[PDB]
Amino acid sequence: EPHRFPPDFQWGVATSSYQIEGAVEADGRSPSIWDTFCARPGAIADGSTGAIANDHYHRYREDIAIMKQLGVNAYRFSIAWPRILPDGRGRVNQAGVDFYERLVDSLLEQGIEPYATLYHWDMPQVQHDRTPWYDRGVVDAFVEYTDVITRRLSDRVKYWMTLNEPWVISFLGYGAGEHAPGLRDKELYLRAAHHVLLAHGKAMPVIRANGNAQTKAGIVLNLNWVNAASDSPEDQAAARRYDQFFNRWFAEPLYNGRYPEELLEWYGRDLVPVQPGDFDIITTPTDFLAVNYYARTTVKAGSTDPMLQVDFVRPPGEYTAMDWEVYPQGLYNILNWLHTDYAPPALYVTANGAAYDDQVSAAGEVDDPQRLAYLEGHFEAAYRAIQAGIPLKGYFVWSLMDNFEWGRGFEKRFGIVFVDYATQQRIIKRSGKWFSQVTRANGLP
Ligand SMILES: O=[N+]([O-])c1ccc(O[C@@H]2O[C@H](CO)[C@@H](O)[C@H](O)[C@H]2O)cc1
Ligand SMILES: O=[N+]([O-])c1ccc(O[C@@H]2O[C@H](CO)[C@@H](O)[C@H](O)[C@H]2O)cc1
Repeated sequence: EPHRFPPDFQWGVATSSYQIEGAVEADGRSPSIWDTFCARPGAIADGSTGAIANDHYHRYREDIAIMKQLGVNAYRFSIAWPRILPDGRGRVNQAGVDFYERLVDSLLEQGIEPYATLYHWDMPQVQHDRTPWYDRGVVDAFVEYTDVITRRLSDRVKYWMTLNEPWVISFLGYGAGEHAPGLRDKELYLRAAHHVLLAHGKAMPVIRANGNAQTKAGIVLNLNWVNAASDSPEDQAAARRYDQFFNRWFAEPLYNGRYPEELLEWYGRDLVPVQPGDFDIITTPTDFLAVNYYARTTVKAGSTDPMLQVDFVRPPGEYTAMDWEVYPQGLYNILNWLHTDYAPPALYVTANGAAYDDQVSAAGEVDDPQRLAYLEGHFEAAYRAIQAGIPLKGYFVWSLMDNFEWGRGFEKRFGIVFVDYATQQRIIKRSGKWFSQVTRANGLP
């Protein structure tokens, strides 16, 4: 009774432009908000930057050959706005566009389907200098970028994601000051959450317009399974407030043309710069919803978080090196909520994986039994999802290989493939050799 997935199921791995590329000055690429952010003392746990990362710019062919070994039929990557429009708007940089053409051409000729994320956090600094995410002019700036690169590649690229993890882009970048540009203000975060949604909305008909009937496009939300520490009244209020903050702040606008009522009031409705016609734009029909899932979050009333007044409770169980609770059930539940609340015609897991302190054995091998366990569990939760009649068409592991993990630097390795930063050597981990059996059996033995 082998648990096998639908025939045309998309098995993938996922990267982002700044996390893998390096060659940060190469071929007229301009500094991104992250290139400048990495300079800030205490911003990156290990004091590193994305200047070299995985050197995937000069080494993409090797990586595609490793992907062919992994046996995937799809690859999720982000395009770097800094390479395509270095000045933010205006002159297209052909050298920049040249790279993504060589990358997509290399992918298609190995029969790997490209999934192009338009924006994975790496705005050109010169552009941010004019239109931060909290300034409404960003919407036009993003759409122009989208138009350029979707004109160049939509012949060869059918699947487009608009923006990766609005909640991250807005709260981590402007809310908690933990990501580029690293500002920390309730209003700034909300304006940014709203202009990200608006930007996703206006970019949709520009993607379809540059494509054909075969063109498919959607947003990427990160969603956590939220849980109340107790069935008490003001704890269920903390969980509900935190669920609305993370999950429902982006979902509700996208499908029901509205922010959650309780949290919108809690904040002050005036802080959110909603102009007339915005909800028409944000609700623009999409082909799929893409989902990043990592962990469960159990919540009580408290003051750890000044803004939401919540504390986090850690239930007894399995934790990754990231201090993220391992809870595959969470993935089945998130998919099922989305299925029943919003009825998206397709779902994708565009990112799921786990960081563990890897070690190269004397044999030059990487034995990561804990990552292997993590992925099996979530693959299982994804299989149980399909058997309930949830239209999950694909699954991309985060990540193909160890990379720049943002504020945690190179210390947190997510790859099913090890990278020795000393030599740039790729070693397929045990979890990778196993993933190679899964993709080719199109299921779990
Ligand atoms: O899917 N996402 O975007 C996501 C990923 C990892 C997350 O991390 C969780 O967050 C909580 C608050 O920090 C922790 O208390 C909890 O133990 C951890 O599992 C939470 C959410
Ligand atoms: O605050 N959180 O819960 C959170 C933070 C960053 C997140 O990041 C996601 O997952 C990976 C790291 O977790 C990234 O490497 C990747 O760029 C992104 O899609 C996802 C969630």
